[PDB]
Amino acid sequence: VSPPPPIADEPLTVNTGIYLIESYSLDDCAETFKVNAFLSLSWKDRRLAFDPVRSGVRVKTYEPEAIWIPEIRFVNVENARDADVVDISVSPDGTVQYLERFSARVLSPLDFRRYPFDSQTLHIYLIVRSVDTRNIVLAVDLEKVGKNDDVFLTGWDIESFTAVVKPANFALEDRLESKLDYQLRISRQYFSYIPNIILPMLFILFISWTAFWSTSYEANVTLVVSTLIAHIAFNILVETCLPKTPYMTYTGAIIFMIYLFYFVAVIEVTVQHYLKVESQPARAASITRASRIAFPVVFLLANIILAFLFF
Amino acid sequence: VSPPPPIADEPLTVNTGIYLIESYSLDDCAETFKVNAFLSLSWKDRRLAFDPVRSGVRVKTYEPEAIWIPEIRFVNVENARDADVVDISVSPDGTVQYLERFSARVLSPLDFRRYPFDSQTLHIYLIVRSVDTRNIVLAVDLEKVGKNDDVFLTGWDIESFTAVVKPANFALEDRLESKLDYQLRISRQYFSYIPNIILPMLFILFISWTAFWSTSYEANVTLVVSTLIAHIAFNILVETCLPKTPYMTYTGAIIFMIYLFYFVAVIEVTVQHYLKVESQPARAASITRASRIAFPVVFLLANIILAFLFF
Amino acid sequence: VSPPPPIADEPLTVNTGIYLIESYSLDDCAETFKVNAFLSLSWKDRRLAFDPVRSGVRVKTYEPEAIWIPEIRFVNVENARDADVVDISVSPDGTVQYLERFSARVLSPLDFRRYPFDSQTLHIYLIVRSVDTRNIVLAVDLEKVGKNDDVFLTGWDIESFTAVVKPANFALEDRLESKLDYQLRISRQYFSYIPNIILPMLFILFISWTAFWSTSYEANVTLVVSTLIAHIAFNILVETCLPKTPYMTYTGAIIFMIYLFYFVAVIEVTVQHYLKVESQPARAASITRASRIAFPVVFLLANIILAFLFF
Amino acid sequence: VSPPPPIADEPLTVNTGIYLIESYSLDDCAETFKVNAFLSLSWKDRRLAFDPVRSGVRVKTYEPEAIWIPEIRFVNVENARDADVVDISVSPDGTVQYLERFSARVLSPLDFRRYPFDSQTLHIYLIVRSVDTRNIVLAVDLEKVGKNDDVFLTGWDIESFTAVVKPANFALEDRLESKLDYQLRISRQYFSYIPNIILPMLFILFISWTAFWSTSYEANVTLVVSTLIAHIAFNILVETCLPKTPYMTYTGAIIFMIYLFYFVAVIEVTVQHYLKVESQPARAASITRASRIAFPVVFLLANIILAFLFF
Amino acid sequence: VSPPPPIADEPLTVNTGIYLIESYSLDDCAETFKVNAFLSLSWKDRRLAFDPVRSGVRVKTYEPEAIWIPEIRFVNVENARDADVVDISVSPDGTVQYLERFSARVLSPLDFRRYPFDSQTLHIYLIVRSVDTRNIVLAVDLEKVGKNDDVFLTGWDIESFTAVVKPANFALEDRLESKLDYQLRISRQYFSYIPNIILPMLFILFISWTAFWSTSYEANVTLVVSTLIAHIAFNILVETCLPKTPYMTYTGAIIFMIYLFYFVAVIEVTVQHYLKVESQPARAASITRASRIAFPVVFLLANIILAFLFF
Ligand SMILES: [Cl-]
Ligand SMILES: [Cl-]
Ligand SMILES: [Cl-]
Ligand SMILES: [Cl-]
Ligand SMILES: [Cl-]
Ligand code: NA
Repeated sequence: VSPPPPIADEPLTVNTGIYLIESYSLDDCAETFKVNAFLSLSWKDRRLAFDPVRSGVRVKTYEPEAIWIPEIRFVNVENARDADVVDISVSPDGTVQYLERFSARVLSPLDFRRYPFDSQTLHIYLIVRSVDTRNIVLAVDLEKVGKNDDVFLTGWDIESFTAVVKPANFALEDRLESKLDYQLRISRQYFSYIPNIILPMLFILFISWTAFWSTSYEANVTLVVSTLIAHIAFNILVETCLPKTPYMTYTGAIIFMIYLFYFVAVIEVTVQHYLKVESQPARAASITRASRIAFPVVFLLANIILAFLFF
Repeated sequence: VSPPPPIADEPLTVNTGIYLIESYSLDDCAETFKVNAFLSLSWKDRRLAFDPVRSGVRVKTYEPEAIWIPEIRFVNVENARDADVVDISVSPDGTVQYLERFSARVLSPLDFRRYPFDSQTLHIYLIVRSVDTRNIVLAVDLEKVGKNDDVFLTGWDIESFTAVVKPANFALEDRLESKLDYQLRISRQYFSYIPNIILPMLFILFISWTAFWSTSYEANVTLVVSTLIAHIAFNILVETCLPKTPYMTYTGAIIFMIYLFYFVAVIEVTVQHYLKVESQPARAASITRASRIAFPVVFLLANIILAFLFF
Repeated sequence: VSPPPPIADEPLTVNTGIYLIESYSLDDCAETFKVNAFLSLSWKDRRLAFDPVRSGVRVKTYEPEAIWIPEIRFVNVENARDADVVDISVSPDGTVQYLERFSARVLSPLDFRRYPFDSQTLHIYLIVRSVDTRNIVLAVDLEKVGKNDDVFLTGWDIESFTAVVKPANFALEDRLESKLDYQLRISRQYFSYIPNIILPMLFILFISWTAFWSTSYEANVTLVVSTLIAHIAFNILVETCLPKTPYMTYTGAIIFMIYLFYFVAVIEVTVQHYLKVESQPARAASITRASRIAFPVVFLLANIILAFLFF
Repeated sequence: VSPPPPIADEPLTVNTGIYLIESYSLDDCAETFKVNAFLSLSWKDRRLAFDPVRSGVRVKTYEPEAIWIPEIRFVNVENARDADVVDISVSPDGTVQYLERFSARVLSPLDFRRYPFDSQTLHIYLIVRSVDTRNIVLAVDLEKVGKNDDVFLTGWDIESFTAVVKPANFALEDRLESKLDYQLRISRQYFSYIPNIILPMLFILFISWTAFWSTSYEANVTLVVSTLIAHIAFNILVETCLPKTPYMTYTGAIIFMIYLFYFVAVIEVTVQHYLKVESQPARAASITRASRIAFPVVFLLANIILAFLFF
Repeated sequence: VSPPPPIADEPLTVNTGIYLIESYSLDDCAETFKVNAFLSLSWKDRRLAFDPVRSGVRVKTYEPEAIWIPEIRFVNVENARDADVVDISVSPDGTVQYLERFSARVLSPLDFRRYPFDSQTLHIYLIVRSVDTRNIVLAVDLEKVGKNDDVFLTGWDIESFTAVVKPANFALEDRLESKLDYQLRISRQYFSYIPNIILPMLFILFISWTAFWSTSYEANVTLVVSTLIAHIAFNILVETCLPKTPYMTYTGAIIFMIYLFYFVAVIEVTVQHYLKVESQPARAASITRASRIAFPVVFLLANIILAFLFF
């Protein structure tokens, strides 16, 4: 077979629709997610038109190999989609209604800047290449774009699944390609990060500050150094859940800044001891007493500045 | 081929049955499990009827492509099932008995709220989309729903495998869909959590409380800080076995609450030392003496409140 | 192509044989192992019989699609076997000799109770479902059950590969089913556990006991608490190599019991200090002196009791 | 079918082109990356020629099986490429234009010497082996070599995608082989290594140096030994992201050198204590005072020497 | 199809050749490696003989299904080989030249005894089973055995790729089997183990020995216990890269022996303190002074003995 010929000189319009059945495996490091959906296609092929009466039937059913089917492909899939044709219907005027069901691993970049309070726009790009006989163009049938209410993405809130109606028409290797952008809007469920990372990380930091109510160098060194090690453990744990970004993430910035606090705390603890040994506890006591206020204050201020820069 | 035509204007009833042979790989993080089972289908196709007394055979055997087979699909599978047709039998009155063996990776959400004392209802959804000639409707043949006695799910107790007999009939993209809910009821074997997580976690906590029978700041700091680090290790280990939830889990709450105990123990240890240095050991001794009782008591009470809120 | 019909009222006997070529990937957590073997099948089909003198051959060779082949399946495989037909031979009296080669991931439960001094019986279950014309029954041709001398299972000693000759005949969904049990007997190579887990674990424990020859609370706290943390590391490491069992494993019991020793050691260390501060070193010295003997003795006794309960 | 026979005694020229659609999964340990691209092929087959006037068509379209297609393979792919034929176009003079969409996992060695400030040249090798009738030779059609502007490789900057126009023609197992080198030039986004590994590693080192302003052996031992352990954690973490190389990597050298600093710091801390106990604090104070300068200075000098040797 | 019949009573000789294109993924724990190569086969089938003149061509080209091809299989592959036929050539006398290209995951045992200074002989076993008509025998065509110059195996040096020319002919399940042994000789690049495991491990050990120049029990306990924990971390890290062996590995022995040194060091540190408290520093000083020499000496001697037993 070959493509439906033009009546007048017009491009062939392939109407499309994606209906999400399942969404799973949003992998932050790989920047991929897996989808399981219906793909619907619709186009006019006049060669397939018929008389309702001489057949006695309102619609005709075909097998894929029997008719011409436009070669619709996904741009951003890892390995080309697993596809099962569900139904092919032809109406009297030769309007074809194709329905497949597929599953794919979609590669879509994520913006980690506000992690874990980030929102993402995942994209599924539909595409078609024009042939020599005629030019093919994609369109969105809004009636056939949706998601079943059971669709869930573990650790995320699904906001919407919509399509940008106007295709992106452009030339690639001397042929026209018509590209569609289906968008899945999601936002991260930051809840668990509070009792699992943020709060534990703040507790160990506050514990380090008890060194400001102690004159025991040996105890202070144990406090500050031990808590610093627990901070390293959380830092390492966090970096395991994320890809390496060429920018600072919100959490990443908080985590980095905290190292500076531990470093300055070690200096204070060192200075206090040095002064104590040099028989000048009064200077030492001033620095420690200032530290009790300066540390929580500078910490609270730096965090406000950061939240501001990031949100 | 095409679907069996109606006598009167009835929808076509496809009787279904799932018989579990193997169940494995319950993955808590992915919220999936793998199943290996028989899928049986039964429907009436009059065009296939024949005579027993004369045809020489009480039953006729067909190959999949020889007859019409309803396109039954699973809703919540990750990749569309691996399927091997075992047998196709036709009775004289045109009743078809289809039997396949399949294996699938099923996506079903889990409720972690009571982890590790949780129970789950795993779902396997059967579905069929109606065609233009006729409407297809699913039904459960209870005689063909079961599981072999040997079915085990590592780390879980299998309660039952049953089907909700009433299909969910609804319209999707202007066609009828008929959906069935097969349910696998399981409950977690919490045993191992006791010697592996809970008890070790309580031991390290109780060890931190020995600081209440010591006046040595340097020793107390080592006790409380060291045990806190071991607590972090268990917290980290626990979060590895679970997905991130938008709610607190039972274990998660116990784990979080314990951080508060360590934090307050550091304050007490700090207060006691401060008073000792300020030449007021009698105040310090009162606080420590109260702590010996207040800590186990408030801990035991807080745990009762939590068990109540969660169970 | 239907099954061979009976002479008299007999079921069809399918003779089977499994010959292990390769054995690999015994996964303790998944409770699976992978096999690569020959599967031989043999049955009588009269329709295929011929005269040696007329045909000019004493053996006829067929392609799978040309003749009837019984549908033999494995019960406990994860995904239905990867199969390659090697040869099909027919003798003049119509005896068929089928030979395939396959590889499968077999799910077989393991008894962890005596880990790492455990032995296991892995099972490979062959099965056949009876058809409407005749009943199919499995049998073992002992001549065709074996394993090549080179078969190895990393971290295990291969004892035997045998079959239970008497099939388990039972009814499933109103049809006869004939099941065979091929058994692969293996025993764990416990060697590496001695220098890698057991001995290091005992060393750190004995190191904790040096606290019984010290009056330094600050040092004792460091000794006992540090070694307890290293014990936690080994406990965590061990639980990574094993699935969660609803029973105590040998190693698991030793590991759990050791926590009690650390706990009691912390109490002793605490009691000794308390007495020392209260100006009663003589009482403290008695308790420490008893501890030097009580600890190794109670440890050695408890281990004898455990080894007895488990072996 | 067989290859187009030669007019004169010429080898057959297959023009090639690779156009990157997606690039992902650069795995440093496996030394592999995944690509998703267009592969275009073009060659002269006279047997396919036709008259443009007599035909009325400007172009003829064929299915893969209908004509001879050169067997183009990739040298350095892990598993044989997933390939979907998009279009086959033949012009009046018999010039075929083949276009497929493929995805492959490419094995290409990486030079870790300057990690994480390294740049890499990834290679994709196209190959064709000559047939008995004629010799096949590859060529690059520069018009059909490129990458879509959206191409990204997580944690890397994509510099260029070009082909070495000139094929490597050589003999292998007595037939000619024509090989093409497509090159993807990338450079690592070293940014994240600064707040995640380098700076934390320097902080803990500087913390160890506070021991040079302390006369407390017990405190100094805690400082130096604790920070050394955190250094080990970073070393271990780094080696997880890299394969084992028969050469030192930049980071690897910095990491190794730092161990020497910790070792020498322990010696200094030991020497200082020894002298203090022997009632010679003046000697001890000289060594400590020199250490305060010698350590940062020797560290800064050694790093300059290293950066020089590596860059 | 059936095999070519014998002229006299000879067995059919299938000439073989393996030419390595790529080698990757040497997995020490699984004891597997992945290969990507050419498999060439040659035999003669007189039934395929043709007259160049009557046929037009000097050489004939067939598709696999058109002629008889010997069923060559690999013994030690995990999943039965991914294979694509490149060319089938028949010359006038009926000499067939088969060429495929394949990729496989090969299971070959490794000898870890000298790890990481070990060398290995990896095996690829080709096999063929005889049929009833005639006996098939394998042979090596040395002209078709090799590896491309670019073949690399990450973390290993490739020594040679050769075949044992003499097949192993034997009987299995009443038929003849002809087996060939292709050998890939490799040796481990031990370099990285020196700065990453060995040296760091020695540094921490030497750090523990500084306790022999200190009279501070509290400091000595911190030194020895802390370094022992870092030793455990390296031990654990090492055991991750290796399967569990029923024998001691070189590294494994060094690692185990070091535990004894830590243990004895703790005893010395304990003895020294005990004597100090009992008002006998002179005895304590003798033991410490001997320790300073005995420890490095016994360590250096024990390592020579080990190096001797293993090399
Ligand atoms: Cl696609
Ligand atoms: Cl499905
Ligand atoms: Cl099977
Ligand atoms: Cl390829
Ligand atoms: Cl094979
Ligand atoms: Na300490």
